[PDB]
Amino acid sequence: PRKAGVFSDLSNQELKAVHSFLWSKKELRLQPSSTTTMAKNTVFLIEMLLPKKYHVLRFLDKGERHPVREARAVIFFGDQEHPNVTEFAVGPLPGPCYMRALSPRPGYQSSWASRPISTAEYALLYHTLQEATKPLHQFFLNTTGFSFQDCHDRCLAFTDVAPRGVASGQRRSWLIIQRYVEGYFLHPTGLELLVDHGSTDAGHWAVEQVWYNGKFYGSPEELARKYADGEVDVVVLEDPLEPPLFSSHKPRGDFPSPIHVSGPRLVQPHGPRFRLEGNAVLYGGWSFAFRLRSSSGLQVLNVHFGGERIAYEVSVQEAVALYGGHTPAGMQTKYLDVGWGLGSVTHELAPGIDCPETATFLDTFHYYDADDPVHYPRALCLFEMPTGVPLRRHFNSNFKGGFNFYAGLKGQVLVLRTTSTVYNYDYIWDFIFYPNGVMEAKMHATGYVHATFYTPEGLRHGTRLHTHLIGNIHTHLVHYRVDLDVAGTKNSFQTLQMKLENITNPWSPRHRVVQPTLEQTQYSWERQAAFRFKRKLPKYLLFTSPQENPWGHKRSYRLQIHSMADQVLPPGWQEEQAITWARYPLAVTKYRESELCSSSIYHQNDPWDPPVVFEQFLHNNENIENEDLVAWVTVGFLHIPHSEDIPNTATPGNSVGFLLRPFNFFPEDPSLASRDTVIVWPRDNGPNYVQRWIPEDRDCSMPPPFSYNGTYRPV
Amino acid sequence: RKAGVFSDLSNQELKAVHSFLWSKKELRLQPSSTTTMAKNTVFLIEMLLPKKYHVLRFLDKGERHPVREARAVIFFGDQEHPNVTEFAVGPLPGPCYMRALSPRPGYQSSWASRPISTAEYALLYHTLQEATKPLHQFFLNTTGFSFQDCHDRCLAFTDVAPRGVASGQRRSWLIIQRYVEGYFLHPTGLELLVDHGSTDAGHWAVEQVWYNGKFYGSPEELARKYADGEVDVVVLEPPLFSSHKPRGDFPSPIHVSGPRLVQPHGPRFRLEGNAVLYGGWSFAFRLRSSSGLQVLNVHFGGERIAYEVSVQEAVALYGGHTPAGMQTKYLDVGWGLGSVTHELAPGIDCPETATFLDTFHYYDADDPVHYPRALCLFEMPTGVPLRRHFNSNFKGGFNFYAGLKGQVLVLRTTSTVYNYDYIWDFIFYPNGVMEAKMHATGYVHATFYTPEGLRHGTRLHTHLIGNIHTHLVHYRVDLDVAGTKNSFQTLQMKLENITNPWSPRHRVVQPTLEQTQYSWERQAAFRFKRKLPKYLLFTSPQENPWGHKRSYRLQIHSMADQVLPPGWQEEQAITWARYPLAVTKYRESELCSSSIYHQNDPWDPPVVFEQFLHNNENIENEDLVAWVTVGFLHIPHSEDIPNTATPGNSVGFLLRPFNFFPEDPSLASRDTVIVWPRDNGPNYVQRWIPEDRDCSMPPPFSYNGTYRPV
Ligand SMILES: *[C@@H]1O[C@H](CO)[C@@H](O[C@@H]2O[C@H](CO)[C@@H](O[C@@H]3O[C@H](CO)[C@@H](O)[C@H](O)[C@@H]3O)[C@H](O)[C@H]2NC(C)=O)[C@H](O)[C@H]1NC(C)=O
Ligand SMILES: *[C@@H]1O[C@H](CO)[C@@H](O[C@@H]2O[C@H](CO)[C@@H](O)[C@H](O)[C@H]2NC(C)=O)[C@H](O)[C@H]1NC(C)=O
Ligand SMILES: *[C@@H]1O[C@H](CO)[C@@H](O[C@@H]2O[C@H](CO)[C@@H](O)[C@H](O)[C@H]2NC(C)=O)[C@H](O)[C@H]1NC(C)=O
Ligand SMILES: *[C@@H]1O[C@H](CO)[C@@H](O[C@@H]2O[C@H](CO)[C@@H](O)[C@H](O)[C@H]2NC(C)=O)[C@H](O)[C@H]1NC(C)=O
Ligand SMILES: *[C@@H]1O[C@H](CO)[C@@H](O[C@@H]2O[C@H](CO)[C@@H](O)[C@H](O)[C@H]2NC(C)=O)[C@H](O)[C@H]1NC(C)=O
Ligand SMILES: *[C@@H]1O[C@H](CO)[C@@H](O[C@@H]2O[C@H](CO)[C@@H](O)[C@H](O)[C@H]2NC(C)=O)[C@H](O)[C@H]1NC(C)=O
Ligand SMILES: N=C(N)c1ccc(OCCCCCOc2ccc(C(=N)N)cc2)cc1
Ligand SMILES: N=C(N)c1ccc(OCCCCCOc2ccc(C(=N)N)cc2)cc1
Ligand SMILES: [Ca+2]
Ligand SMILES: [Ca+2]
Ligand SMILES: [Ca+2]
Ligand SMILES: [Ca+2]
Ligand SMILES: [Cu+2]
Ligand SMILES: [Cu+2]
Repeated sequence: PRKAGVFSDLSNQELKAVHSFLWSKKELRLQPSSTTTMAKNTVFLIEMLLPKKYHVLRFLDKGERHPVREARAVIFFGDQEHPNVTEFAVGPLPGPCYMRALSPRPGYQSSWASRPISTAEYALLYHTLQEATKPLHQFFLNTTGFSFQDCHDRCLAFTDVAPRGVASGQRRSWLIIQRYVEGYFLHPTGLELLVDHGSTDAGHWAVEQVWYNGKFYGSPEELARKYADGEVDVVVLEDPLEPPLFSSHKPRGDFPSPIHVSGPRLVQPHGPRFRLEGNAVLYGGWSFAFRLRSSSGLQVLNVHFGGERIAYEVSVQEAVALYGGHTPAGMQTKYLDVGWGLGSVTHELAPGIDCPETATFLDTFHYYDADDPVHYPRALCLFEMPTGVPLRRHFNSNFKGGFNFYAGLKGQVLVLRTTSTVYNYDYIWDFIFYPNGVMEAKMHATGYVHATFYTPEGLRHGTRLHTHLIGNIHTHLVHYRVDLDVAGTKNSFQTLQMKLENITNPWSPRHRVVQPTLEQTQYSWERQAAFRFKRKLPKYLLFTSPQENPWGHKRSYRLQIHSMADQVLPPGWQEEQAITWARYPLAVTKYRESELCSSSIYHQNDPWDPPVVFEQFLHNNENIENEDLVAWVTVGFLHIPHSEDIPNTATPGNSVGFLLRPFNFFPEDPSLASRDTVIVWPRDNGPNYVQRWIPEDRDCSMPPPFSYNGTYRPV
Repeated sequence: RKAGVFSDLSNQELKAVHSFLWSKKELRLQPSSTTTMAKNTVFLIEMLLPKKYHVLRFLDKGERHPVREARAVIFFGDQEHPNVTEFAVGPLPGPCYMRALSPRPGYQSSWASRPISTAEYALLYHTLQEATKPLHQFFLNTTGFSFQDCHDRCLAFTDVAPRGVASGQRRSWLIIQRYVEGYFLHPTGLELLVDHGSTDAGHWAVEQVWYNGKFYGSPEELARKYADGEVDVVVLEPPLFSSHKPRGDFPSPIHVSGPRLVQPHGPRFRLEGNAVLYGGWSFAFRLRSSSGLQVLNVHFGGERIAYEVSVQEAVALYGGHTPAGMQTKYLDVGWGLGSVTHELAPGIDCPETATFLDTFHYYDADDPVHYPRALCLFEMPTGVPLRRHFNSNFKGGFNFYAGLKGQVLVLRTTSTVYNYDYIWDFIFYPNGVMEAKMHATGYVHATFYTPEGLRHGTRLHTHLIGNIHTHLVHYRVDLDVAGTKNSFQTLQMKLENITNPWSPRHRVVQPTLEQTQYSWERQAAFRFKRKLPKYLLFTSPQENPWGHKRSYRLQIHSMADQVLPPGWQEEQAITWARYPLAVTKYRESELCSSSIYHQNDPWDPPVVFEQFLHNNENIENEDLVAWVTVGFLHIPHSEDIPNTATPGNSVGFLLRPFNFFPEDPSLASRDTVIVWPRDNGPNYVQRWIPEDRDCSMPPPFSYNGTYRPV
């Protein structure tokens, strides 16, 4: 269990140790992230940097030494003539002595433009807007009752969309202006503004274009003028500030059948049945470690069942929302969430709501756009829950008014969960473990939709959800890395299909038997195992070991994809270079340390020329027979918003993911070791014998009272 | 309750229909249990739904309760030309009449088409026992079991269907097995073809014999060749591999019970008879002995969504190396899918807190039979909030957290015809989303291992091949979105490529929303070849407050494909499986896509789904019916031993509100919690129901396992 520490995130202490070491190098001229100038040197991100798999596996499987522990440190070098972003690996931990180059990209010049936005930058943007929009002040008051200057409880706000321009190196953002009320995401005013904020001197920043209610205007002054001269068809918004605001979660309406009491709840009188210690988990047959990468999010590592490895890594790689729109902001929006620290917006899970009251809730620390490491309460939870459906059951009838036996095993699952709330949407990320060796990855979508100001032309790109509101059409796409090591590193990939044959009926020569047969297809090269959305995806996608089970069949795990995704952008066109993985519901690559990730934090702001292009992993078309393979999986769905998305998108029917299922891996059902199985047997002239291996439970316990903090701060 | 119009027959009603028929002396009725085929007997009695026209006038326009009737299926075997005839028996209470249903002029295979029965099995077993006497020593030597003086070491058989090569035949292949715990997985290597068509069991014959990859013609021939050394024979306390009993050890053993649901404040749904209320939901349900579970007159927010959602048929289509294997196309409505609803075990099949419901079936029985805990109805936490949001202030704090705990209402039954157990769910979420689901578990259909079998399945044990097969299920989904008259429409994303309106030298290539209308049935019949649109909408002409048509969306969760070749022989029985989705104009002559007869005459069945589409009717502003196929290929694997498990082995569909309600319909729920910050104090936790931490105990576990007349 101490071995799982190799996969563990950095502690508050280690984050501080790395930050202090960076600050001790006076030549870096490092300033705090909150300093409100772009022309500064700052440490933007610090997170644990996984050691090489070769070394980890020798540590884990061969008794060799613990690999050196390091942190990734991303430094924004704004305080120089040619600003750039450079990454380092800082180590060792404990006792940092060195910073070495990490992911160097020599000859690329747009790193500064590619960098994530930051709190300091937002503050300066708000300053830029307050000055630049002064001509529109009276316009603001007349059309909205809110303002940017001299506001207190009636402030305008903005939401920036990305990417930021039409080509690599640009940092020109469209901004959707909204009223800052409860659920402000759903309150666009009809104004959108394009700001060039590329220069490290914010005094050079300019609103270069203005869109209001269907027309472009060139500058704030021009719109002000034309409005003053009565030449603008404006939409005067009603006052927002008894009934709840449409964008509030507050209850309204009544069901015809009143519900006055709390619903059923999980109790756990015996406590957890899994063993969670640090980042190590044991649960029946299962053994795995986890981590929460601040940049990209949740990972489960070194996953075993039955004491045998199944997967070295399963991890979220990227999550995107690709929009169409009638407004410039809407037609600009391709959100890539790793560009926003998908793994560090893991905000507090509410006990009894976000996870069961019986869950184990876990804190973490993140250092992402911060002056010090920040404590995130209840960032993750781990819990066992009844699925409501038995894992297996059978009624063995005697067909004479009775039975020979009933047998059943109550359905339970272990769930590891976190969330990501960057801004409007809340994604819920689950890794789920079933007692029979099946594991499942799942994303659910909830929170607020990305929405723009209603005009009639908007109906070609979305749905009217309220008086002044359009929910823009978009597609959610998530990419997963699935480094399966089925019973070991060396695997192959094959598929199975049903194929009909047409033979002479062997017992009636005058007749035919047209019937299913089992067809196996082997795959030798990466390109053969790169399935595009147009291609027919076989029903059995198997990752196999050369080892056979006792019945002569190769030991395999099957990948089963649950998705409504499709090709969204045209392959090869401009920003689509950022998301070439989204060409493939499944693609298989040969493992490589230079190919651990399909995305990065830089992809959002330079989608034209990003540091990783997944398609390039397929270029060399490597042999994949008896090799360390990585499966990569795209899942997602088209979301055409509808009125039921107000105030929030709901989770029912809004999840996607995949299952990993053993297929001839174990000699028989691996859940047979469960002692929860019950078999009822008849007895002549008596009550039935209920055979158990664990006593019947009716015990009771109570969860702690509900609490919720809502703050996240350094400790 | 008006939902009584949809209710199944009570014990009293079943007895009343049976008594009435038995009082007609000219019918010459005898009990199902009488062990001759040359008898007249009432095979099945269940409630026969009135016409939708009359039901809606009763429900919606305050008119008379429709006439209540029973469907009665009579096997007329005691006549020169045996047949099956169905009757409408009514009225109820106090039956007077008996009216013949659905004639088929020119169809001659009625008797052959009829389901197998207990009495037919007793006669088959007698035939096998007699016909296999020459193989007695062969049986003992090769298996240690036999049919004679066998006691604890008896052979058994599993029949496959369909039963022959053409309409009118009744020639069944029988898989010989050792009768032990989980006998389904113990084939001996012997299969037997028996012609049992004549009403005189005296005429029944073993016409062919298959053993370990060779045909032998008769039991006598196999016996002689065995004696003469001319047969390649396979000669066949930890638990048996076919047993559920625990063995093996987890690396981290678990010794205590897992978490459980408690419901100290009682159910939050209201059940009165067959009528259910739950938050916004109102619906009725029935358990049709022939075809299985239905939900009817489904309402949310006082508005109708669907008149009927029902299981229509469930099939398992096999390939194989053995003749039984290559013969098997099971169609479970042919086995009374809805009357093998055996006892739900509290805590396992449904939560300990569930409401368990009994029912009565009259299917191949002498009297109506009580089935304890045949269905269950329960609310359970889903473990994922229906909605949640963390509204950050981006300065180390928050403006609010809002969340609604996930709960769902589940209505469940099962069907275990024999080896497999299907679990049938209809699931209702608080936001107006309903879901249908089937899960497969129980024992696989399996045959004797030879090397040749590996082309049609997987070796799962020493002597066992798990045959490859596809599961396909058909649902009838009579959506009545806000009313009877609807249209069908699909939406897709289509890209446009325009001049970037703020940078003219550049392009915007972006999503647009494309809407497709459908005017004729055939346009809305989607084959598995065709690309299925992402939005499948059934729409009312009514608009929501924002100008969009009020609709429900159908979202299918399936791995199905075309299995049999269209137009080829038995595929005639399952033409519906050509279509993941097809839409028809409502017709009283097309209430069902299958029947109890399809299994035993798949070549010339009484209902051919394809014919529903032949008139290619207008579906603009009509009473529409969606028909949905879901399923999956199952290539068996060793983890299916002793049973297939439910994780990942489920299919179904969702029905989702799409611009039907002005905003999220779950906003009426008082379970929502909002946490607000407070200046210089603790947070305000706003609730509309008090926090609850009460615990209580459920009923102690019990299980009966018998199903008898009352
Ligand atoms: C991104 O910015 C960093 C930091 O500004 C660059 O690294 C720095 O490169 C300079 C040379 O350009 C190094 O500074 C010093 O140069 C003098 C030359 O007179 C030399 O005598 C000193 O020994 C020293 O090297 C500096 O060491 C180095 N800083 C770090 C932290 O590595 C980096 O090259 C820029 N990247 C790109 C792609 O332009
Ligand atoms: C399976 O193969 C058989 C044999 O080739 C096909 O049967 C022939 O079908 C044609 C009509 O298309 C007839 O003219 C022949 O008389 C048939 N021959 C025999 C020997 O029966 C049959 O159609 C094939 N079926 C499928 C579904 O592929
Ligand atoms: C959220 O958690 C923080 C950390 O525990 C709380 O801060 C503490 O507040 C208590 C008052 O009950 C003081 O006794 C401590 O001195 C505080 N500790 C620190 C480190 O600041 C804070 O009260 C909680 N906030 C809410 C809204 O519940
Ligand atoms: C199936 O058998 C039934 C019962 O023998 C036949 O029904 C009888 O038909 C005769 C002559 O048409 C009538 O006089 C009787 O009233 C019928 N008896 C009953 C109980 O309805 C029927 O003709 C046969 N069906 C077919 C299609 O041949
Ligand atoms: C979108 O449309 C534009 C304009 O038709 C296409 O751009 C043209 O592409 C051809 C071939 O590459 C060039 O020779 C022309 O110079 C381009 N014209 C302009 C005005 O840019 C573009 O290829 C289209 N993109 C997609 C993905 O369909
Ligand atoms: C299953 O249920 C039946 C019906 O309730 C039980 O039969 C009853 O058993 C009690 C206890 O001896 C008798 O006094 C009653 O006369 C029985 N009632 C009927 C209608 O038979 C039966 O015992 C139960 N079986 C099992 C195995 O639990
Ligand atoms: N779905 C999307 N991609 C997305 C949608 C809208 C949006 O527009 C508002 C601007 C974001 C305002 C808040 O931005 C951050 C950034 C990083 C962290 C962090 N990692 N700590 C926390 C908050 C941004 C992203
Ligand atoms: N999957 C399949 N289709 C199936 C698989 C195997 C099988 O093999 C042995 C025969 C079954 C013996 C029991 O048959 C019945 C019939 C009807 C009822 C009823 N509805 N009451 C109850 C039991 C039968 C069906
Ligand atoms: Ca490669
Ligand atoms: Ca691998
Ligand atoms: Ca028609
Ligand atoms: Ca309808
Ligand atoms: Cu969405
Ligand atoms: Cu199956």
